[PDB]
Amino acid sequence: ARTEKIYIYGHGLVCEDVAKNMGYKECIFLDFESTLPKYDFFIAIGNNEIRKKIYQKISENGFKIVNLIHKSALISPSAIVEENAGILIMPYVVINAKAKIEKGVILNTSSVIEHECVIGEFSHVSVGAKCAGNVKIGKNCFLGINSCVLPNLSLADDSILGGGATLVKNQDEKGVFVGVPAKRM
Amino acid sequence: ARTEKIYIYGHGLVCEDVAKNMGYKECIFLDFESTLPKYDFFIAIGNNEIRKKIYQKISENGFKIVNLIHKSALISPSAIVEENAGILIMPYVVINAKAKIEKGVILNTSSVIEHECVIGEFSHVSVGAKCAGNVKIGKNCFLGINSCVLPNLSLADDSILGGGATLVKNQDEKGVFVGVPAKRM
Amino acid sequence: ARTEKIYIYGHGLVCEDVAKNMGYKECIFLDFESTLPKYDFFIAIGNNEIRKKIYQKISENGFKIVNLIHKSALISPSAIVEENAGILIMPYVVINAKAKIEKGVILNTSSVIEHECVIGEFSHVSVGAKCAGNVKIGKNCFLGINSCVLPNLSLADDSILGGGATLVKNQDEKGVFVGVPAKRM
Ligand SMILES: O=C(O)c1cc(-c2ccco2)n[nH]1
Ligand SMILES: O=C(O)c1cc(-c2ccco2)n[nH]1
Ligand SMILES: O=C(O)c1cc(-c2ccco2)n[nH]1
Ligand SMILES: O=C(O)c1cc(-c2ccco2)n[nH]1
Ligand SMILES: O=C(O)c1cc(-c2ccco2)n[nH]1
Ligand SMILES: O=C(O)c1cc(-c2ccco2)n[nH]1
Repeated sequence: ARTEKIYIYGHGLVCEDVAKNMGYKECIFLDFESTLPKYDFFIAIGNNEIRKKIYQKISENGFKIVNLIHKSALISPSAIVEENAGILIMPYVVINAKAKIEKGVILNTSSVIEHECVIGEFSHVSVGAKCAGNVKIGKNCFLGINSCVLPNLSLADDSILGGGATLVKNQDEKGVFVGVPAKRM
Repeated sequence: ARTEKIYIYGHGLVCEDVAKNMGYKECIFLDFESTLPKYDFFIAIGNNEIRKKIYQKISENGFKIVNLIHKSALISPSAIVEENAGILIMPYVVINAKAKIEKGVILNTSSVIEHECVIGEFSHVSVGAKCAGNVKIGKNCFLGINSCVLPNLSLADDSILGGGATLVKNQDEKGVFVGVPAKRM
Repeated sequence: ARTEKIYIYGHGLVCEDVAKNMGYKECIFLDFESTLPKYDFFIAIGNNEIRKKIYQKISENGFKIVNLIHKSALISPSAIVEENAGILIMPYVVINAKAKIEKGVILNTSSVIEHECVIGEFSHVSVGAKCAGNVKIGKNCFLGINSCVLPNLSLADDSILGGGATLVKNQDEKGVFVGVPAKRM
């Protein structure tokens, strides 16, 4: 049962707006804490490795690491969002039927996760990024602003998809995949 | 007057979420049916030619083929959405003043149809795709994920616009228009 | 205190839908007016220089030039939207923590303004365009449909970012920056 207050470990303020939107009445920023009263906890760190290590430590200190899910995000009843798993879901995100979102994932504003996708733990899906149906995003991946991945593709663990970039082919090996930069005329 | 149940002919589950969102209480999947009770009917087939042939046959069997329009889609009062025409409108779609959407069209999640557009019958507008003002999309067109068409342009019947692609010029002849694939670095 | 009617100077109809959505009961299109009853006023002109000159003149005739902000736009409590400044905010726009939107700006449908951005006066942010965190958009800029600007960048006054284009580097000089056109295959 969500507490009335939340510990939140730029991004802080943004996670705070999401927490207020959910109906948290007060947010406490942190930057031995096991002696504090056990309010719900959230880790507002954009970086995949720090999010993970802090997640593991806060968990070991006896806190519940909740999910922050903006009220305007739409999640299919048959989708699976791992419960109390530090998952950030921003405004206007849409997650379709039977998709699965794992622990520590960030789904930023307007991203879309089509039917039957799996978004692996601690991945980062940026603003406007889109994953078509049955896409598998490995753990610790980053999908850039306004990027997208075509249907039925897999992106291996620790990969990076650039701003504006469109993934068209399976990748079972780690990699860095770029789009086109705007050009001065 | 919409029935309490709906026949729906991955995509099924997704159309089912849209139907539940509208307030349908039960969805019946189909994959002689004229002897069945006449609930509302919807065709959850992504493919433009099958959607059409099944549409025509179901119509000839005496069913009403309804539109499924998610409650979060925003449609200008002066826009025209052909009534009971098998049109799928997904979450967060925006259709602006005096636009016209014809029979059998799919408007997927977050697509936007600006003022005075015409989206011709059985076309498919994918997730995040955008049509600027006064754009004419012919019948049986496909606009890829995160694509877009600049203002005042026409795309001829049976054309295809790739993922991520930006249409910049009129096309009065059928064609296939591609964007840039992400490149491994 | 907003009046029940509004003067609105394609785009007219669209601004009218936004005004009705806010709860204006009647819109009056204009295309000596100081002798008219002082309803709220809005300038529905897409062009940055005309918007400005008309803004200045209408202001000098004693009208209040209001902001039109669709109810579905989400604005952080710590964001600053200049009050009664002719700012158009369209459906599903998201403006994050501590961002600042200046006078005469257009934020079109689904654009996103991340934390700590500044969007300078009379700029135009098109449908689906996205500005990442701490981005500074100068005055009279235009950001094309589905474009985007990476984090921590500045775009100098009077610049243009094309449809589909992704800005990757600081620009302290005025310029024109293009994306890739779809190519017939
Ligand atoms: O959980 C809800 O409130 C909800 C979810 C949806 C939906 C999710 C995907 C398509 O529609 N529609 N409503
Ligand atoms: O929305 C976000 O978290 C985000 C993603 C990016 C980015 C950097 C390079 C490509 O996209 N910058 N900010
Ligand atoms: O029909 C409605 O409920 C509605 C539609 C809109 C709108 C449509 C386009 C811009 O605003 N705003 N509200
Ligand atoms: O949202 C959809 O229906 C969709 C569109 C696509 C696609 C395939 C190639 C370019 O976009 N894949 N899925
Ligand atoms: O002002 C509101 O009603 C509101 C704003 C937000 C928000 C803004 C950015 C992220 O969440 N969430 N709710
Ligand atoms: O949404 C709008 O106001 C808009 C922007 C554009 C455009 C023209 C070239 C690149 O984007 N066309 N319409």
